[PDB]
Amino acid sequence: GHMSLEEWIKADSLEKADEYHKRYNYAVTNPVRRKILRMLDKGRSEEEIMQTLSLSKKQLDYHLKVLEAGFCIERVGERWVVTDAGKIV
Amino acid sequence: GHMSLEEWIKADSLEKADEYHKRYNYAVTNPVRRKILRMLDKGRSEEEIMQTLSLSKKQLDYHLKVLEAGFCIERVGERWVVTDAGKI
Repeated sequence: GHMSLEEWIKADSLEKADEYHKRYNYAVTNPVRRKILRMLDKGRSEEEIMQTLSLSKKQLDYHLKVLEAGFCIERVGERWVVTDAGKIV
Repeated sequence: GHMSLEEWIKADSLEKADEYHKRYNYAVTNPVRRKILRMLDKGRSEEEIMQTLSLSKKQLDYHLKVLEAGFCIERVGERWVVTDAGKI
């Protein structure tokens, strides 16, 4: 009966948490992405980030997408903001 | 960093748990559905269920949709199987 539902909820939570950890870990274990995070947190422009990291618009866009999927940044208007999850040391 | 991620993950888990509870609770709080579950659990056919409960296939299929959405039955090949959650 109702207590057994907790098995379904457990399985789902384990699956989701696995996915979330994978996405976060993928985002943060890349030194270029770590520098993007530090620069965004200092309010650096996308142009300066591209110049300093030698990234094309496409390459930066890719890294931003990964950071967003890994819960490290969120957009407010036209600016990417580093989240609590994205703030490392 | 990681502690903030964990706080979010916990909150997400509780949210999706509440969603699962909503779906299950809806499924089991209908006496026609409760009888459908008891009958499936005893190996009754959909045809027997339709006859015994005076349901059209359309009505039975809708109940089965609701039970599936609420984790009370799962499909195995051609058969709807009652899960431990659906054994009341």
